[PDB]
Amino acid sequence: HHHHHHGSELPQMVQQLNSPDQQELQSALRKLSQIASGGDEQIQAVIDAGALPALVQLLSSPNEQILQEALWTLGNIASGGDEQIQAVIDAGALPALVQLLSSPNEQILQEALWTLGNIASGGDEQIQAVIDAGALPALVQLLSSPNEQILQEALWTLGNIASGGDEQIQAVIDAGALPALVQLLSSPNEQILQEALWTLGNIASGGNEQKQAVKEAGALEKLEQLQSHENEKIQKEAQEALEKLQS
Ligand SMILES: [Ca+2]
Ligand SMILES: [Ca+2]
Ligand SMILES: [Ca+2]
Ligand SMILES: [Ca+2]
Ligand SMILES: [Ca+2]
Ligand SMILES: [Ca+2]
Ligand SMILES: [Ca+2]
Ligand SMILES: [Ca+2]
Repeated sequence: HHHHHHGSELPQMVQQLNSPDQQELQSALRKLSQIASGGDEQIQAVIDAGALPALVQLLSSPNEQILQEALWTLGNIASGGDEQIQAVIDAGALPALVQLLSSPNEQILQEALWTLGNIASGGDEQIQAVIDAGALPALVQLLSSPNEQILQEALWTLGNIASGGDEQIQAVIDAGALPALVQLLSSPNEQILQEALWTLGNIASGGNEQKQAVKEAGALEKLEQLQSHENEKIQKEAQEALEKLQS
């Protein structure tokens, strides 16, 4: 598409996020999400127009049509630079995001997990905020989910968190992730095995204390077994995870 210089148009769209006309509101929210899907430059224009605090208030809305679009906007902003991610944090998104991990609406749940995952793909500061906001217990609980679509998104977000510093990995371990991940390594669903290996791999690349807890949990047995799985992608992923574990 096309270069557009957003004038005063962008702060004006932001104002309509507090309009009592939901059709104006939705229109603005749609345009913002489309903007936010561009690069870091487009994202920055949305931040600089003051969109973050208006978006965050919409995360309390009982209107799922508004909420889904606001989440999508925030997830996209969080796909930017670490400071763009921090902006989202600084605007108070995380408490609402964590409380949305309890939604019975799977579409909302997934969007919230996705957004969280994006924020957690940031630097150690951004990951720490996710941890401090109490995301881990819900995340570990979702590893027991029978909804494979939700499971994959929870595994990805955990994986991102476990891409942080050793104490951040330890945080994941202290929340109980290892037993759930080890159980997942016996799934007869190879898609799940791959997703679990990615996450477990990340954990296994922490320091000695994290590497040891990985062994205490029973992962080596499973990893060694999976070295010879029929599926050559799984073989490669179990090999990568085992190699990471042993550095
Ligand atoms: Ca109205
Ligand atoms: Ca720029
Ligand atoms: Ca509703
Ligand atoms: Ca439902
Ligand atoms: Ca990153
Ligand atoms: Ca299912
Ligand atoms: Ca400790
Ligand atoms: Ca199978």
